[PDB]
Amino acid sequence: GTTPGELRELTDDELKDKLRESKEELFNLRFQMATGQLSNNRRLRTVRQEIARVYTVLRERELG
RNA sequence: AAGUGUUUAAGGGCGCAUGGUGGAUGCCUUGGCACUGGGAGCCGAUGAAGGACGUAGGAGGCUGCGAUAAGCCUCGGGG
Ligand SMILES: [Mg+2]
Ligand SMILES: [Mg+2]
Repeated sequence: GTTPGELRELTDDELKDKLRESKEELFNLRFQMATGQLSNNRRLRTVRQEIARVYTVLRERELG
């Protein structure tokens, strides 16, 4: 979704913000496709991408 | 008057020519068997071997995967 060049140089409050918005987008998109109004898959995949990498970066900077 | 004498096939048998089931035979392998030369010779509470369930816009099965569910990141080969 967004480049690691920006992602690694951006800060704690902002990855918290994209964390909450990405959970919110997972919520919305998964359940419009659940309702049956949505068509394609790559949206859930890329929001999955975002949540996975933000959680990884969270624990990375927590440990380091 | 007289005696002499083939003449039919319900079916059947035998050959001939055509067919019908049944898939041996000939030719093949994506499969198995037995060895040679090397590598690794263990896997698990930082949770194994094997499973259940789920996961695809689609109804099931194989395979991959695990509410982040036929996958994701960073790194490099390829078009
Ligand atoms: Mg399966
Ligand atoms: Mg590369």
